[PDB]
Amino acid sequence: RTAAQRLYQYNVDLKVAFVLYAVAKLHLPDLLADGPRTTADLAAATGSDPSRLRRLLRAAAGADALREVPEDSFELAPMGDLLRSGHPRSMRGMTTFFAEPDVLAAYGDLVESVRTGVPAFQLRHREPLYDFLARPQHKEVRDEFDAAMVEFGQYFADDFLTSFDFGRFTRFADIGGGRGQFLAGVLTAVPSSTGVLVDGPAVAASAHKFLASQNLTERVEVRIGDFFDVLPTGCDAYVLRGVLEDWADADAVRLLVRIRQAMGDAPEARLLILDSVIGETGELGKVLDLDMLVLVEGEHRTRAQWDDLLARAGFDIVGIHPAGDVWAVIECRGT
Amino acid sequence: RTAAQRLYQYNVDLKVAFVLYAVAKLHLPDLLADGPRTTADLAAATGSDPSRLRRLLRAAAGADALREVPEDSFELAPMGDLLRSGHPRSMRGMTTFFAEPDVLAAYGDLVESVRTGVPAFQLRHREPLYDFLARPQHKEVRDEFDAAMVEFGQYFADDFLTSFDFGRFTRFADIGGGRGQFLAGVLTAVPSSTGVLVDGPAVAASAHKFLASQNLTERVEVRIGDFFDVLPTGCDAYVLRGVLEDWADADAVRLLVRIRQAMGDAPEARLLILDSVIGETGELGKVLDLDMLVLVEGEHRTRAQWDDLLARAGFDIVGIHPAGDVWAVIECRGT
Repeated sequence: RTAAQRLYQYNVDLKVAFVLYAVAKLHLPDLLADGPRTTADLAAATGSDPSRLRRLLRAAAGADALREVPEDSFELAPMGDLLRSGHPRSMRGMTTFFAEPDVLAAYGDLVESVRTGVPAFQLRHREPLYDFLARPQHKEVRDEFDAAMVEFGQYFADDFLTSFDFGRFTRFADIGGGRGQFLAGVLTAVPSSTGVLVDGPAVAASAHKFLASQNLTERVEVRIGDFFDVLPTGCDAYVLRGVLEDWADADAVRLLVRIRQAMGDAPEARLLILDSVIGETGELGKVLDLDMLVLVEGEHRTRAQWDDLLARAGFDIVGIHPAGDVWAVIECRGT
Repeated sequence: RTAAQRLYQYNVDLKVAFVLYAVAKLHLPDLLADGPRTTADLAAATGSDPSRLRRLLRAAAGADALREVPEDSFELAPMGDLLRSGHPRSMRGMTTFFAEPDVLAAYGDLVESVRTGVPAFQLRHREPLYDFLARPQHKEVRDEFDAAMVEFGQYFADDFLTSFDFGRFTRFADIGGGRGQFLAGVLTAVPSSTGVLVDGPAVAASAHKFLASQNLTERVEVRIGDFFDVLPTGCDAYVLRGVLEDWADADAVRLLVRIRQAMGDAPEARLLILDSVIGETGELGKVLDLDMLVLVEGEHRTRAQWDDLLARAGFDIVGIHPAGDVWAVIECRGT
């Protein structure tokens, strides 16, 4: 409650974060998936010093990730179950990626990033994040990052759907929608509606498999190619979900112009931009901007900056509806 | 509440930890000690890019360390105030030390440490922690470490003084009591009592000054030298606080035997060992053993281990009294 208690608790939680990271990297949650195991057993299964493994496992029990069991054994607790790779709603991705040595070093160079103007990660690894992860030697970190993004989408799904009336529209078009995670959530919450997925040839296979797992193959048209090419026409709702952070103004205007030409003169049609808006985000949103500062070159925009771009594309802002403590839906009208 | 919410929150509090580190390293709290400043001013004062400093400062505001103030300015919130070096109840030490690159890298190597058996810090560094800190090139981290230890002592002070009856002793002997922090606390709780501070010459001057600032100079005898020589005789309470943690068995026994013959045969004289006891600590304590695993080679002892050690020195455990959720007072009696 007091400031002193809050500072001391941040120090403690920092340690728990490392504890959870190590438990996940040793695949201890997966080894425990079918029931309890002894320290000696888990030692042989991980190649660890039994005495120091026990101390790590015990810390994990202290943080309520595992529970201690008779005959010097340990067993999964609810929080530890979520750190299994196989769990349908796993959160192993975010627990491991952000505590990885290469990633953690970047958050360490936060001071020099503020002083220089260069993203900390690029300052640290002499290369942008997406190029770093593209290397074969960093595949394990890449998969964890990929999982983290899926998990953030899962965590914040309800925040969007309960903060804007998507039920007004019947034909959605997600530009840069990836595997179609967001499109799936909207089409599930809005019956009898159809969708269009627009993205590059990278996630094409991932989209078809994920949509099939949701039985939405019939309701979603997957379009693969450049944005300015396969952009669909005749949709009453267009969605840009965090894909303008890494665009120049000149490039974003052309995209927004192309979108304007696609939705026609339909007065009920809308462009929906999903993003964190500077000055109109919550306290949590201000903290999360740290991620952008450390990892990438992109940047969130203010309302005034959004109005500038949209006006040059023939758009006006109807409102910026809050969607939880971080994100918001920027509702845009034509003309 | 849910396991999912707790996991996401550890991810967030991790980012906050880094924010507070960078804020403290830039001495922003100290720069704001006398009132609000604009971003531009703080940019020139720190040699920072204004654009990215503002985002960092805004994040610190989100985490309730600073406050945003009209005309692009910031000032101290209560939590940020405690991150000033000059604050009487400062907590800058613990907030900076555990996020230093050399220290953070150790908590990252927690997996290899568990796998190898070597303390994590000594895997990435050629020297143990204290040898490392002793070097002049690491004075900045050395000073944050010492502050951290003072802060933890202040944070857990009441937990000891309310969990054990120190008031039934009249002469205290703090073996390895540093500058006299603990001894000072006890003497304030027992108005009619004196003390003997036993420690090396490393902190002789530090101890004299602190005791003078507490007006305890006439109530505490400060004995400087090797433990096995300057042990006072006739004390009815002997205190060992965080000493035998890194002493070997053969070495610890000798020290315990020397204490044993200094107590005489007074039936009420006690040896009080303050420590975390494996198997008899709270969930927090199980987590904090991580620090021992990462930083140093020493280890906490179980009750049976303490029994066996004290047995060879002619002591009996009267009881192990819980002092909060981490520490305990081991009350020992001469057989």
